[PDB]
This record gives sequence, structure tokens and C-alpha cells, in this order.
Amino acid sequence: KNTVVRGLENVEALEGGEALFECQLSQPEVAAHTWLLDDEPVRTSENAEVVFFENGLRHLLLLKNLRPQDSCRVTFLAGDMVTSAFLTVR
Repeated sequence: KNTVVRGLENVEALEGGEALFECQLSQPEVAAHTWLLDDEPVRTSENAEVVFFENGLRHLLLLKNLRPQDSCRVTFLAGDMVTSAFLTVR
């Protein structure tokens, strides 16, 4: 069964500016993941980028040009696991 090997850690960044979250897993997951800001899923956009490496062992979220307004709760979700952290801006 697969587990989080390296949780989201909180991130401090100042508007804007950019922030970057990462998250590693025991087993590789490529299809069932989604990132969330507060509770809204990330919409890929020039201001938000989503990728993974090593065939799904590592997951990354990059958010660009932040406004403190943007301070929130980042969640990564893959199948059933779940890891979270805080994004503080400025």
C-alpha cells in the first residue's frame, strides 16, 4: 500500500515571488493525484504549474506571482493518502 514518504512542508514566500511544494511517496502514482488550494483544485496555469518526477515518486506544485490574498492551505491528494501544509505570503 502506498504512503507519504515526505509530506508537504509549509512555505513562506512574499508576493510575487513564487512558492514551491513537494511531496514524495513510497510507490509511484501517476494518475490519481490532485493539488488543492484551500479546497479548490489547482487549475493549471502560467501562474500555477504541476509536475512530477521519477514516474510519480515525486510531486511538485509551483505557484507564481503571489498576493498575500493567496495565503492558504495546500493539499495534495493521491488515491487515499493526503498531506498538507500552509502557504504564507509576504
